[PDB]
Amino acid sequence: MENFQKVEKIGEGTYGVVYKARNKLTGEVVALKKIRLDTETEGVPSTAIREISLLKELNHPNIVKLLDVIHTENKLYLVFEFLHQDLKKFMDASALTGIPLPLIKSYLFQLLQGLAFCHSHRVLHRDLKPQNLLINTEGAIKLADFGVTLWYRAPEILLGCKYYSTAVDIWSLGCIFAEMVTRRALFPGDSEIDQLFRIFRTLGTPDEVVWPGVTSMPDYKPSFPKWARQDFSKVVPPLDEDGRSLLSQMLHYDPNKRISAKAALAHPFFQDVTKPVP
Ligand SMILES: OCC#Cc1c[nH]c2c(Cl)ccc(Cl)c12
Ligand SMILES: OCC#Cc1c[nH]c2c(Cl)ccc(Cl)c12
Repeated sequence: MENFQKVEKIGEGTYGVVYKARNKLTGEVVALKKIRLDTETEGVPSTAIREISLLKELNHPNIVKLLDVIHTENKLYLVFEFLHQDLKKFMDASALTGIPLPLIKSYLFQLLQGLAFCHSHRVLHRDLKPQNLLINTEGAIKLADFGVTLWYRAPEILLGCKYYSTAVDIWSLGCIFAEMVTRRALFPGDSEIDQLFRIFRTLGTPDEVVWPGVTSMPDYKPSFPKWARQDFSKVVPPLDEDGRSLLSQMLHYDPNKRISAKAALAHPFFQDVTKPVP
């Protein structure tokens, strides 16, 4: 578009490419997401418009602002507020020493605030990963790029549940929390079955006892191997008992037992929370 000048590519996803760009009218630097629209959604755009309006109405300090939506030339441009660094690049830059624990806890706390807000406005992220968590110099972190890495995918999605809940975001955020702490991805699966089996090898193969209804799920197989659960003390050292307890609740198999963002905000782990400068 004539009012935007591309500075550089900053992201790529399934639906489009993301550029740092300058808005010639406001002088502001923005993230520009370009989506090529199929003729099917152009013919029946009502659901797409409803979902994008829900994203646009989100106003929260821990959510990347959707500034403008431009429909032109069989394309949709989403104009977002711009931030300079993502958590994946920050984790990488911090890999010799670790992100300090007060900063891990501040980031976790703020993302839970963002998710509690999304979730109470019937918005799910669906694809949380370090690369779509954006950070600034003031110690803020923000959810971006609302819904190929499988590492953060909730087990109910991998088991073919079509009608999944807000609990999928809590699972992804739990995986990210473990990763900040240990400096290793929790479940680095390279296929859906390897993803599933990595979760099973750590948390135990789920059954009807721990996850009522699991054996009736679309992609559940009786022939899944049966692994015993490991202790969290070997999974996320040196996280303290408050952190381990919180993580265990974020990684409950049953989506209905998994902690909500709002209840996680109240966990004793956040008793000493502060907002450090990275
Ligand atoms: O938010 C204003 C708007 C709009 C749209 C017009 N056509 C669309 C298609 Cl095909 C997809 C998604 C959107 Cl938001 C629009
Ligand atoms: O689609 C993948 C992506 C991305 C983004 C990278 N940087 C961003 C900023 Cl600064 C704002 C908004 C988005 Cl979606 C991205």
